[PDB]
Amino acid sequence: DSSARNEEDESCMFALKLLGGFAVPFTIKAVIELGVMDQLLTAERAMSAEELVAAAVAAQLPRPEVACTMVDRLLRFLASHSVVRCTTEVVVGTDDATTTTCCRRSYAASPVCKWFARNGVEDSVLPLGMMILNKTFLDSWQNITDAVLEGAAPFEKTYGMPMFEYLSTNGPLNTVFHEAMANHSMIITKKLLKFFRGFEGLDVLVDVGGGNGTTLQMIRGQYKNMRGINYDLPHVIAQAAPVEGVEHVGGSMFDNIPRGNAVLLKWILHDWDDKACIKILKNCYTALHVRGKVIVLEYVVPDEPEPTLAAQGAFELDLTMLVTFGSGKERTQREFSELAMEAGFSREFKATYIFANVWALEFTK
Amino acid sequence: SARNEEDESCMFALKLLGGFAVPFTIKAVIELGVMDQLLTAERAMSAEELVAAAVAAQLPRPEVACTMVDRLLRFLASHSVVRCTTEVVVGTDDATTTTCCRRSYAASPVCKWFARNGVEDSVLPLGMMILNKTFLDSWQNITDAVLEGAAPFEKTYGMPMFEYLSTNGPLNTVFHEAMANHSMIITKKLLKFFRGFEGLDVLVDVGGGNGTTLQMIRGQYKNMRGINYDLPHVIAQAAPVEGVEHVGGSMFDNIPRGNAVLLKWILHDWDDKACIKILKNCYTALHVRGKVIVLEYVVPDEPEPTLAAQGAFELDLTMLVTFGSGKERTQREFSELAMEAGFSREFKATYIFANVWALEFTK
Ligand SMILES: Oc1ccc(/C=C/c2cc(O)cc(O)c2)cc1
Ligand SMILES: Oc1ccc(/C=C/c2cc(O)cc(O)c2)cc1
Repeated sequence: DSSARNEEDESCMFALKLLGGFAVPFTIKAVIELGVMDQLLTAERAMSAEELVAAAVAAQLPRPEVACTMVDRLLRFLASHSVVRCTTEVVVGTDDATTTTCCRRSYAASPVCKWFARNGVEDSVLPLGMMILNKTFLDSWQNITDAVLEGAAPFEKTYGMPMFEYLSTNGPLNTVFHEAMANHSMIITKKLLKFFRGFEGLDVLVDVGGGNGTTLQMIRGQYKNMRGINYDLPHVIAQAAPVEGVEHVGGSMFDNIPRGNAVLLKWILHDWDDKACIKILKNCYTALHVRGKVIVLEYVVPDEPEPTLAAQGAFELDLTMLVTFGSGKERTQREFSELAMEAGFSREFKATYIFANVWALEFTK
Repeated sequence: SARNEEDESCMFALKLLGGFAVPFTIKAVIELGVMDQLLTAERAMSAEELVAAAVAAQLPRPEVACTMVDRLLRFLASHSVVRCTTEVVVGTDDATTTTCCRRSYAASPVCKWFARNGVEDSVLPLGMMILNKTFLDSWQNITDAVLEGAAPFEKTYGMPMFEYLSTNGPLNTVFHEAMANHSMIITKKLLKFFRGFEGLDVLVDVGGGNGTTLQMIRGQYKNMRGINYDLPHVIAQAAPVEGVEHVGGSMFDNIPRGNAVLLKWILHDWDDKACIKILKNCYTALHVRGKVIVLEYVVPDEPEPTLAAQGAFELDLTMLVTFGSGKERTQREFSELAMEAGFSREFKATYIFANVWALEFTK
């Protein structure tokens, strides 16, 4: 039934592929939580499931042969998606701890897997991953329907309150959230220092929502004669250590913003609707002197839904903001400029690509 | 360059970690009625249009619902699930999320497989089970399950799936509707492309429900009788069907006699040992020159990075989550089950559709 038959078959499978695209993520999580991913990353040869379970899991196992075959099957699936490399050797006996009698598979990390390193943020996005895949946020996403009808945030529909509020009532999730944001912050700020030339010759710099990894410490680190101001809410500022060259200030960014030669908003704007954003940015306008600058660290969705990896990641972030916040959202270049102009800024705009979909966007007074 | 490589690699990592987003966005688009509307629409349609058409319910904040739906479809479009065309607005539209720009959306070919009112060529019922939160919650318990060498389903709910289905009518319905769904499609393609029902006097379907499947088949081979074997609970609720005797019993005890036995999505539920019990019972059941016909995916011998391979290893993992020792099998492994259970070193494989093969073993 030549070619018609295959088209139909391909299409059906593509349907199924889309409906099951969660499998990859959830299998990655489980391979990380077993320590099997860390072992891949420390390895200098390919390693079988048996070898990797013995290395990753110190504990006596109640059914060790089954835990091995299960890990084998998980890694076989990842391998089919190019997450791990897989090689196959002949028996010489009968080994029971692979899912195939004839043939033992041995696995090695792909380049990408380094970004799942547990040890430390030595170039890892794992703590961020731990948040992306936490029960609490994933439950929200399964409840978008009812949230859309109500015109509400799925988070809130599902937990009966705004995520931020929720975080103060649940320390475990709070920890996860702050660790994710510190994670992202660290990678981004490191890259900023390599690629971005907007911090030079600035006498004061205000960081909004930071303090504690500060980020200003890292920056001030490379601009010794730059002073910093760490603006965030009082609850958060009441927990800040005195830091060399950094004033900590407490207060709400909707009410006021401290004066500097530049202000920094990393992953702030995208949490809020245009109306709330314009309140915020106005407060930055009144803070700033003329010739000064707001520096915005955000993704920038393209004007159109292009099928590129970069684009897809940005629209995905958009949907995370949707789920998390509702009216929080990702923005185009154009859309950001329009916010800046409402809030008083001139028609002078700078955009510099940093890393991992994040741009530094600068508005001047 | 190693700045660019590093960039790409990082974004790759984030892609991998967030690939549930597509499925869950599709689910929502389906439950809103919006996907059905795309599928019936004559031209591209905006979010506003689609919400007005799909949603009967009084909307407390209609402009927000519309922008939310726009954003969903903008994301699907970036993944080639919907087609998206963008126009300049000459006025104030706040029911799409961009001031400058209204988008309009149309179905991609793929979307027909999400059609409601289930008809001919839809896998939606099966989709609704793939994405059911009862089933999906098990995938959050793989770590601890592996350690104990348990099935994540049981780790999560404290008993095997089939027993669990007796407790939850709603999920039972989901599961039955899904299996009937896929069985219907697969049976239709079988009747087109498979010749192994020619010349069979009796066919025994094991775990085929209300006999729908035997009905469809018998419909094209009128001189073929069927026997519908399943548990008594399942059978005592199954409607009379012309030319089909319904038999109640366990396939672990025995199997009614015939010329062939059908096993659709049975074997992959079970470990090697249980499968060999079942196949042995089939061997004794069959009169000589009889066959088992196995309708299952067939994993390749190696994790090849192909769309087909991926979908079979994905099914493998579903078995792993659902049953633990349930599993997908290579040709070679199927053959070894057949040889343990007494069948000859003789094996026939016919591709059907959607990664499913008809594998035949001869007594
Ligand atoms: O792409 C697909 C993804 C998932 C499935 C599920 C199949 C399935 C089959 C069973 O016999 C039991 C079960 O609990 C699940 C099929 C196709
Ligand atoms: O691949 C991904 C890349 C980045 C993110 C970021 C998420 C995020 C979530 C929030 O609740 C607040 C926030 O300010 C950021 C999630 C997935």
